[PDB]
Amino acid sequence: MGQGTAYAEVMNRKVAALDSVPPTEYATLAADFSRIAAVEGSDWMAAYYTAYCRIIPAFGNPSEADRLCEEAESMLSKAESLGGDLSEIACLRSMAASARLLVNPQERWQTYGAESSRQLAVALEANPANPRAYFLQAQSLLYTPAQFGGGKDKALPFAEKSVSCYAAATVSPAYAPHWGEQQARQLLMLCKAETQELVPR
Repeated sequence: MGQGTAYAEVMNRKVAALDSVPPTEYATLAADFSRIAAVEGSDWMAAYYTAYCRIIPAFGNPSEADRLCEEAESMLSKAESLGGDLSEIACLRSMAASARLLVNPQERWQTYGAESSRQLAVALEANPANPRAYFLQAQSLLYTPAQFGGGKDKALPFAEKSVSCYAAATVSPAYAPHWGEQQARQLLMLCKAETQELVPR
């Protein structure tokens, strides 16, 4: 159709659809991102979305979540090899550990949760202002038993960080990840819990 297809143009259309389309069809789009990555003129961004697309439905697919994470994780590693943002891929990386965990979350959570936390620590280290890194930590603290020092209260400042960051940030160039923005805002409300606040009169 178009005379030429730019890398940014191709991803921009795919990302826009990716946001709107159900996570079920993510597998379909993931293949396209992989196809884009196969192209020599591709960035770590292609690898990022390839892993992302596979990882998101993984949470809803305990049947082979661990196995499907292998390709996504490898793709994340490829992005790392290219020289892409460590924090962003680390965020996906931790989710991959979490997704495979859901198969035995009451059993192996001790190990995978720790692995995810380590990966998240990497995300915070790589980008200390990363909204997604704080978001993932916020829920991690939420799901962390009190004996490990977790709790909703711990998650509160992290929820604030992610939300504050989105407000002060922009999504550029265009096909940059739009996900996590809505969730972080909701997460803070969830983190507070109750939220009766009778308001002034």
